[PDB]
Amino acid sequence: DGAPPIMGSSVYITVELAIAVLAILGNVLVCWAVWLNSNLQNVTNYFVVSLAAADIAVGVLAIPFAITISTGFCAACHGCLFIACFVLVLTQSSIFSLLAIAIDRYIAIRIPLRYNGLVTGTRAKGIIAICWVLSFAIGLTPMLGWNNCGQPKEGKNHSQGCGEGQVACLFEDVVPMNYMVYFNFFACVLVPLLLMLGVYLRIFLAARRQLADLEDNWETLNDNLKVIEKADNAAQVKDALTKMRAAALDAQKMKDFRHGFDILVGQIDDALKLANEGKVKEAQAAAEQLKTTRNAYIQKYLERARSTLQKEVHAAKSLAIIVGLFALCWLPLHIINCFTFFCPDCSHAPLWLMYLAIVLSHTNSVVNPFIYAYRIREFRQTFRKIIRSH
Ligand SMILES: CC(C)CCC[C@@H](C)[C@H]1CC[C@H]2[C@@H]3CC=C4C[C@@H](O)CC[C@]4(C)[C@H]3CC[C@]12C
Ligand SMILES: CC(C)CCC[C@@H](C)[C@H]1CC[C@H]2[C@@H]3CC=C4C[C@@H](O)CC[C@]4(C)[C@H]3CC[C@]12C
Ligand SMILES: CC(C)CCC[C@@H](C)[C@H]1CC[C@H]2[C@@H]3CC=C4C[C@@H](O)CC[C@]4(C)[C@H]3CC[C@]12C
Ligand SMILES: Nc1nc(NCCc2ccc(O)cc2)nc2nc(-c3ccco3)nn12
Repeated sequence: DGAPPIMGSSVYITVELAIAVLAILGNVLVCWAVWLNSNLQNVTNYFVVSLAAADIAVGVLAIPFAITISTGFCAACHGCLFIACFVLVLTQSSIFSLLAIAIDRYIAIRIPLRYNGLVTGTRAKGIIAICWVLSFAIGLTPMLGWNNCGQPKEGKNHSQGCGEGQVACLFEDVVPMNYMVYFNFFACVLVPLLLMLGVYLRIFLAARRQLADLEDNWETLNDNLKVIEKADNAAQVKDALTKMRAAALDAQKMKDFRHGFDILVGQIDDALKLANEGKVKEAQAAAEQLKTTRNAYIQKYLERARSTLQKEVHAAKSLAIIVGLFALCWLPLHIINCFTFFCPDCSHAPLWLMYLAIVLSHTNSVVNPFIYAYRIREFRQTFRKIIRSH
């Protein structure tokens, strides 16, 4: 009469324990790397530490809770709710952490000269504390009354041998599907994910527009120099230098680059004064000495600004993979709940698929340290130093 339940149960428990060990070790290493390396002690990494803490808690608490809830043991319904809903608190803390990293990177690309004064460590710690408080409120909403404890499965409870106030502790019997689909999936997971997608698109658009603008100014400085060399009128040299001066002051918006631009503006003002006095050849020769400033200062500034923007793109690509990996690990479990709720004429997904979807969502607490080690050089080197010594 069907295979013994302990056979498939033993497979699930061994696999979950294997995930718990890898979720603890890997994320402990992340926290430790940020702790000892001062180069990783930025506001961006305080949210990654919060994300690493939620993943440590998955291995220490959410997985032992998941193994417990699969037995269907008799328990007080509110206690059963805490066992089933605690993982939702950790998941909600993870989406807030991911959303804060995305906004932080958008502030760093849109207003870098205002980033340090706006995004401070003390303000970051305050955001994390408020977000952990809200994660508890959202994740434990069934404990406030939105649960099936009021309407228990009397048949399954008497067969299990449960006493007064006790229920056969099974997730789908205590947590309502309308909460899981509408409140937890649609409003608390899907809406913030779509927002993160929007924010990352705005980061890639800003970097592209800014890079195109740097090349536009560089071309304007070169093609206008060619116009002066080919000029035969006092107006032609004046019109080319006026457009050159506007590009020089726009690109101006360490002290070596600030000084380098002041000599360039100074040389343009020298040639423009000669152009207004009618001296065509003296203005052309004065505009030729701009080539010396271009090679010694302007080319070095353009190259430095380009590398910083390329570094920001590569960094935003790495953190976007993290958001994609969270979606890939949590969407199957969310999509099966949609089928259970919206399709009552459809057969319930098989038990093996349910526990495969639960296992896949838990492997997300193992992947992040690998992405840091493969995509972020600063994390990779700190990991190597910790492992080699200790
Ligand atoms: C954060 C650290 C200290 C761990 C917290 C302790 C955990 C393991 C405790 C706190 C509250 C506890 C639950 C409280 C109520 C019940 C109802 C009872 O009929 C069965 C056990 C059960 C379901 C408990 C299981 C263990 C539990 C979840
Ligand atoms: C990886 C993510 C992004 C893609 C989503 C793929 C998964 C979740 C989807 C695609 C096909 C789906 C299955 C198609 C058919 C059925 C039969 C129905 O009676 C119950 C649900 C069930 C068993 C579906 C469960 C969810 C399912 C396995
Ligand atoms: C990645 C995000 C933006 C897209 C995911 C949209 C989700 C919510 C979609 C994708 C496929 C959809 C399902 C496709 C099939 C069915 C069978 C139907 O009888 C009831 C609705 C139901 C169960 C759909 C519910 C919503 C669903 C799970
Ligand atoms: N639907 C569901 N079920 C379970 N576990 C119970 C699996 C099950 C379902 C039906 C059954 O007859 C016996 C066992 N955990 C679950 N976790 C989640 C979840 C967490 C976050 C998003 O979805 N949904 N979810």
